[PDB]
Amino acid sequence: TQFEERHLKFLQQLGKGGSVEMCRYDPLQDNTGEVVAVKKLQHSTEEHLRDFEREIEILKSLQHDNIVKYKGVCYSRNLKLIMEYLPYGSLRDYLQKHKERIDHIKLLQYTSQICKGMEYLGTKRYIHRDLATRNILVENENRVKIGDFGLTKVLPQDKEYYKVKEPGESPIFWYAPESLTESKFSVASDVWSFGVVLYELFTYIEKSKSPPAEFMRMIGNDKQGQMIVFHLIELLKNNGRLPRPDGCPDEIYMIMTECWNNNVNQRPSFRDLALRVDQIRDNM
Ligand SMILES: O=C1Nc2ccccc2-c2ccnc3[nH]cc(c23)[C@@H]1c1ccc(O)cc1
Ligand code: NA
Repeated sequence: TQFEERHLKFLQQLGKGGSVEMCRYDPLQDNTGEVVAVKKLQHSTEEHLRDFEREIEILKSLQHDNIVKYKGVCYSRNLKLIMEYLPYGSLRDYLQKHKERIDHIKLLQYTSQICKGMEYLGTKRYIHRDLATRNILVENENRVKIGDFGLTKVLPQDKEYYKVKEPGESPIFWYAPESLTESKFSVASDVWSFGVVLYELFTYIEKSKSPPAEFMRMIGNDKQGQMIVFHLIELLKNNGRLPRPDGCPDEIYMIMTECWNNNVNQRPSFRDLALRVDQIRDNM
């Protein structure tokens, strides 16, 4: 069933980078309609349209408790992607506001759910590419979901990585070394980014400890532009890593270091991450 553009009412702009708005779908014109999240393109080049339609088919083929829900598309191309609205916003903002009132056991609940959504995504041969707490959404106290599939690629049939020929804006401080050097993305590079997510969680989003702040201090704050990427590559090749966060249990920190292995084949799988984190949880 269809969404008519005429009945989509604007409420609030939520974020940009396309843009995401809060709308009410109100066919009845008496404001009783469902509140939804709407993504639309702000600069609608032919390349971007075709990227956006691929994003739409990716989100639509996904159905999992820990993946943001597709609801439909509104036509008039200038497509709008209609999705569920998650009112607690991104995990990053949520953790920031509610800091250490979220205990380690709760952090591990979210980490488990992140690994399950990621493992399900991999069974369809999708590489998220932008796994980070700002792209995880909170449905309620007991559930998060993976969002913004903006950067997601499908693996070729005959290959286990996808090579991005002309990169756009890239979250380098979450990127595996092979992604930095050769622009190669794989299930294993998602696992590397997951390690950085787990770091984010255990720092409680303290600004002076964010991945960009720490890596910049390690390479020196005088590095600029593409010299940053050059020094970050050398640093990672020589075992420079993010530190253990204040108060982080030793075993969760081991998992982070394991995901940050230079050797792609030695990084753990999301299936084994979810098993291990559920084991830590039960122990606690
Ligand atoms: O994950 C999203 N994050 C953002 C980013 C910026 C502004 C708002 C949101 C957001 C906020 C609240 N509910 C949402 N549902 C889906 C999205 C979203 C979002 C969304 C966008 C594209 C997509 O493929 C899947 C989800
Ligand atoms: Na609109």
